[PDB]
Amino acid sequence: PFFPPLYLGGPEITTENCEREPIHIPGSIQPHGALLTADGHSGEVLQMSLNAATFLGQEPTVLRGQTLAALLPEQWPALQAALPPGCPDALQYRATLDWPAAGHLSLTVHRVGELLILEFEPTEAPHALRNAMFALESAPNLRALAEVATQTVRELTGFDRVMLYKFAPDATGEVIAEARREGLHAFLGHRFPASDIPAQARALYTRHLLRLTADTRAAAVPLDPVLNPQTNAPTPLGGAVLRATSPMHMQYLRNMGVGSSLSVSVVVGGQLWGLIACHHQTPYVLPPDLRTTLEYLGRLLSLQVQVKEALEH
Amino acid sequence: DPLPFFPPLYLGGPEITTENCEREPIHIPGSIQPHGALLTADGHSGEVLQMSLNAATFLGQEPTVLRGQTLAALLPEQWPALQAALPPGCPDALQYRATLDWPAAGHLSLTVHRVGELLILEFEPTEPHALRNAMFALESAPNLRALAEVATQTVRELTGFDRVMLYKFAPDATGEVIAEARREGLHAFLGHRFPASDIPAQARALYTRHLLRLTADTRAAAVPLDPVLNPQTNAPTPLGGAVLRATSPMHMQYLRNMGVGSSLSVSVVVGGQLWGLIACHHQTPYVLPPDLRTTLEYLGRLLSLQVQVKEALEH
Ligand SMILES: *C/C=C1/C(=C/c2[nH]c(/C=C3[NH+]=C(/C=C4\NC(=O)C(C=C)=C4C)C(C)=C\3CCC(=O)O)c(CCC(=O)O)c2C)NC(=O)[C@H]1C
Ligand SMILES: *C/C=C1/C(=C/c2[nH]c(/C=C3[NH+]=C(/C=C4\NC(=O)C(C=C)=C4C)C(C)=C\3CCC(=O)O)c(CCC(=O)O)c2C)NC(=O)[C@H]1C
Repeated sequence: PFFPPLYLGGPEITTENCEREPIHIPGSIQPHGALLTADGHSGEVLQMSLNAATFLGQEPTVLRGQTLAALLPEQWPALQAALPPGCPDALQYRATLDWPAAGHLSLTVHRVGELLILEFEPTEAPHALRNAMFALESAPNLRALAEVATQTVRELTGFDRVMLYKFAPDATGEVIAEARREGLHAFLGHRFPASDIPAQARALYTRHLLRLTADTRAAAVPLDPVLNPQTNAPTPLGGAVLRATSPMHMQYLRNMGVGSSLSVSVVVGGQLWGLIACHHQTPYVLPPDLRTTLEYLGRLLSLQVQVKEALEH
Repeated sequence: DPLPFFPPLYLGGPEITTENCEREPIHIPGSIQPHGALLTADGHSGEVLQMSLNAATFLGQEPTVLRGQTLAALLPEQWPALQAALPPGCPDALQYRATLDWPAAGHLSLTVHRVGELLILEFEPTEPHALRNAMFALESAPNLRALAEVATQTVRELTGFDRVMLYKFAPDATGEVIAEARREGLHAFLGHRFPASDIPAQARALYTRHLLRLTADTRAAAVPLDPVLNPQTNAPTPLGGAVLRATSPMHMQYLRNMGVGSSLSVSVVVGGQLWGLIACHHQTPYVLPPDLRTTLEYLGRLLSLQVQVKEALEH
């Protein structure tokens, strides 16, 4: 099963009980964005991140009464149609708001049962993706495909280190390709225990295909209330990219000297084949539109891995 | 019966009939569609060899001036990028794309690929979260039918085409329309089946390597290359990989007779085989700009993946 989260007086996590930390329900988010939850029917704002006032420019109480209808007039009917009752928690809808306080915000919404989860992040506003797609497809074998993928991602993102991280049948991990800035340790060829990515993290990575820690030293921002009014239970945040990262994993990243981390799942035959894994030495908020490019690349790599593995077997 | 290609018309080959379809050399027509321009150049020196006859009007230069310069001089910023992206021996399927600001012609999209020692350069005029939203909707579709319907509707919304269908090949190469989105008033092709010879065996082979083809105007005359043969080889210039390549006059007659002014289809490739087509129709001529066509190319790949996934959920 899972332990209760901390804020419901559950045990603190150790290397004895890695597998039991309820990473989906931390009750908090990373501070480079803001999150609101809301009722599926009424559009009634039920929870907000204590930092919402910053991003939205709204007097705190104003929000926690109001309706999405009021708050987002153009958007609220689109949401209603895009995310019908009963849809999967994996389905997401995005829009760009030109919002008074903040030039442009990206809005990302998904639905978990009766709750809409809304994420707001700063945003903005060429051929590198098309060029990359053809490059991946003409790679002659899996090894070269891995090399092209890591190089392409590094060029698109500027990340200090990009890895392709392949799982063995026992969930042992192996770095099979790597693109990195001069003057970093090489992780190429190295293998790591299964517990470095626990079973509960791997399952959630099979369904929700991108996550990040924008700053490995930033404090999480609580949800208020912490419990969903609807259920008097924790809000599931696994489908939210703003979700606070596990402190265990933040400790792991800090001990390696990483300041910003991001990975993308490569899913083949319904299973987690590996990850595009990115390190930066310093804090780094990759903007939403560039993340989208990596999300596309994730799908394309999933296709090409199967194609390429089929021409060996 | 499968038989080798006839020589093209310009090398004294025969004219093509319903009898000998499968032998038309549709990859070497010696000509392009008039809404863009094409140059060929030597892959090592960058000497310009062939150009479409309309090139002066896209590029704003006399032929003899174009042909008298190397790509190093014509494309000083792109020439080194081309050479890195398209190394000798690379496959003909690999494409490099850039946007140019050309004085006379505005923003041009440049698409380049390499066939042996030849570079092929295509120039076309070029111009929010719809793709991301579509990607997730496709993935959440519960079964093959719902996927097919979401895919057709999405493509129609992105493009404005009068008719978007999902054409699926059977094992005998007969095809069947299994989903479609269509303009009000058009009659339905859903569930109709069409014989294998409608897309003969050599088109289907080409459609497995080069994943998008089109006919922007089913009545437009083709524009010859000049000279027609590659001076490197005194042989035909391979245009299989060029979206500007002229459509078979057989297929254009088949389209005009249906009332179709514009045609475009994307290959859906599963396990190395052509599974089906995103086929689109417009009643009037219609040019879809290169950046919009890129969205369809990306959806072609997504759909190939999702078709595998939906079919595996099915035994
Ligand atoms: C008690 C268990 C511990 C534990 C937990 C844990 N680990 C993650 C997530 C990740 N761990 C990763 C491991 C590596 N990253 C690398 O770069 C290398 C090699 C150089 C390794 C071995 C990765 C890639 C992830 C994914 C997240 C990311 O991209 O940064 C989690 C889940 C984090 C979250 O989503 O909140 C957890 C709970 N880690 C340990 O080391 C043990 C002691
Ligand atoms: C003598 C041979 C004939 C022939 C040849 C032919 N057909 C193509 C390409 C296509 N044919 C297609 C057929 C259909 N389009 C539809 O809308 C329907 C049904 C409602 C069918 C059956 C399609 C989709 C294509 C693909 C190209 C496109 O999307 O427009 C070629 C190759 C053309 C080229 O690439 O230059 C050839 C040679 N068709 C016949 O009917 C016989 C007489």
